[PDB]
Amino acid sequence: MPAYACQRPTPLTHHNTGLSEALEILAEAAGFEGSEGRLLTFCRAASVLKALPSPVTTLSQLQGLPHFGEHSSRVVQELLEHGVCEEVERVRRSERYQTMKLFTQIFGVGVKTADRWYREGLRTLDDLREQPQKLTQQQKAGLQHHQDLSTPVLRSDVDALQQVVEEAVGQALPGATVTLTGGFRRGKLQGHDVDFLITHPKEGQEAGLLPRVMCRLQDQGLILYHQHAFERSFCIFRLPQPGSWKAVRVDLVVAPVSQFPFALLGWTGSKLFQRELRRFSRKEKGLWLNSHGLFDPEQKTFFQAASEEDIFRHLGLEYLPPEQRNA
DNA sequence: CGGCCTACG
DNA sequence: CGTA
DNA sequence: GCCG
Ligand SMILES: Nc1nc2c([nH]c(=O)n2[C@H]2C[C@H](O)[C@@H](COP(=O)(O)OP(=O)(O)OP(=O)(O)O)O2)c(=O)[nH]1
Ligand SMILES: [Ca+2]
Ligand SMILES: [Ca+2]
Ligand code: NA
Repeated sequence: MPAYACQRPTPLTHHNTGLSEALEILAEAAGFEGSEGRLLTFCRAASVLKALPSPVTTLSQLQGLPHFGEHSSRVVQELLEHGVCEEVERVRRSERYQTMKLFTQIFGVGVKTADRWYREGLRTLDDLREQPQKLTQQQKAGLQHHQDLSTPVLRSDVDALQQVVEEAVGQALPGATVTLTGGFRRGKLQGHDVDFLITHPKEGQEAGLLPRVMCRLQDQGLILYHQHAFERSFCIFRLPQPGSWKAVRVDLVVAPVSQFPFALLGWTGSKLFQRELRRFSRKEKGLWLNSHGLFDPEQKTFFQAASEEDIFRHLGLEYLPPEQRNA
């Protein structure tokens, strides 16, 4: 078992679902307290279990697995012996956890805002609605649409949506393409939102594209909310339903074709996978990775990549298809 | 112990 | 601060 | 919280 999640295949479904879910609760709670370090360890431990070829049945099977120390091992031990971990259950029922989860789920609210609201004594969505003067325009949209945004987006909804985005994109710039990224590209059948990556095969033609796309989507009556030169837009879209519609979060991002492999890799995730890949790159290879490129700070040069395969090769890693990046 | 991904709106 |  |  290698130490970085980007060094091992992690499938979407696996053999340790209950154990991973418990560790991820502890990870999430650590994030609500501002401990990114402990959030990372619990996420990494969870991800290790996702990568195993069969169920963990005995405590001895954790010996020598990376990211399992005294704490994560005790969590697994208790689950194996009793079916339940007292620490996890205490977190699940804490007012702090439940409220921070509720608030951070709102589009436009992060941990810092949620925590301040918690310290002010606020606990429910109706508490936030009663004092609407304190909300940003983003948070008001987030609150208004919260019920719809809490319903999973189905993979079966995505194709019709991609088609409407493609029509707007084709008008904005003939020849521009739309690629489905995020969890759906990793094989998920649901998601909290839809992620699209837009480019054009002629380098430079994509400049100024996103505003043109957004204007056209807005003219079609499809945009319930968006922030408005730019290259990422975090929107709420109107998605057709039988006799009606629902609000759906959609991310649109533009990249030049030179950067497309880096953008595709970054936006395809998973979030832990990409953090681990970037850490691997810097710490093991001395190269700086982001969604735009891969930089050698000794030579002061960018790696040219024509594919995700190129990027894995330049980092000395075995290629993983998107379906095995579910860290 | 230091480090924990790296960007854009 | 929010967002990915 | 864990790794190196
Ligand atoms: N490097 C980096 N990438 C991120 C972060 N947050 C984040 O979502 N991403 C990337 C990895 C994700 O898989 C991708 C899309 O984000 P997402 O929140 O829509 O996640 P998803 O599609 O996997 O999940 P979901 O919609 O099924 O819930 O963007 C971050 O903080 N850093
Ligand atoms: Ca998504
Ligand atoms: Ca997204
Ligand atoms: Na939020």
